[PDB]
Amino acid sequence: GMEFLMKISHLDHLVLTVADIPTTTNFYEKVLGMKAVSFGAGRIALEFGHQKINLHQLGNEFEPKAQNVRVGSADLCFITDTVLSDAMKHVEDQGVTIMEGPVKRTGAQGAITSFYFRDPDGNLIEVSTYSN
Amino acid sequence: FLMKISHLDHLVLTVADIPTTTNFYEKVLGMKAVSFGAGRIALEFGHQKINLHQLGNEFEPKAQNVRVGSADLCFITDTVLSDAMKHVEDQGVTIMEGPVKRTGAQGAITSFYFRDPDGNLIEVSTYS
Ligand SMILES: [Ca+2]
Ligand SMILES: [Ca+2]
Repeated sequence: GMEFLMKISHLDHLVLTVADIPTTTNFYEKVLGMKAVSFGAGRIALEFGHQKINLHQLGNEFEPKAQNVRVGSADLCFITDTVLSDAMKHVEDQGVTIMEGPVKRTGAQGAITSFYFRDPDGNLIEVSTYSN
Repeated sequence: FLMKISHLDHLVLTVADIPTTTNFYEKVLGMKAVSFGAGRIALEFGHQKINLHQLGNEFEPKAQNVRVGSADLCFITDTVLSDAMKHVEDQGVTIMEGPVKRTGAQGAITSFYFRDPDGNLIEVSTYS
């Protein structure tokens, strides 16, 4: 053909490299209500909606991988359909410190309201809604 | 109360050079670079985006250990994979392997792999 238009639909998954898989899995299940799943040859992922995060253990990663794997190097913003104030209470109840929020920020689709906190490796997590 | 996440809205990539990165994702992955906020830059696709930070620039808050080349991303395309692979190859980007059978969030996928300018690993895939 001629003039093919390259187009991406969405991000299906990403790989986080973490200090300790069991710590990370427990954290995301309890704090973000994600589902830990086992797939392939004893691999672990966390499901949210219809996408997922694959976990690699630092020092035991699979190839190929990021050129420079690094714990605590991710900065992710997730949309929740729950009432944000209830989500924030839920996160705090799990013994997590809210760094900042609720505050107006920018999302892919326009204005969002967000709050922020750290995961066990120091990854920055932003939980957000498009709801007023 | 039942905590639950719908989807990922965006993530921040820390890169050596924003202009190099922009040119790559626009040409190779057909993304649109847009400005927002106070001189911030993002790459748009579907209903998501990737925010760019240049290593060394002051920003807060951010990842505890920002690192260029530390991301490992799988994108779905609705194009025929062989067309997408020809496109990428034609932009002068080395294909590492593909097409190969892999696992996506919602079942089996077919993929190919390459790296971006900083070494981030990029998997482009289809469910078809
Ligand atoms: Ca953000
Ligand atoms: Ca993958």
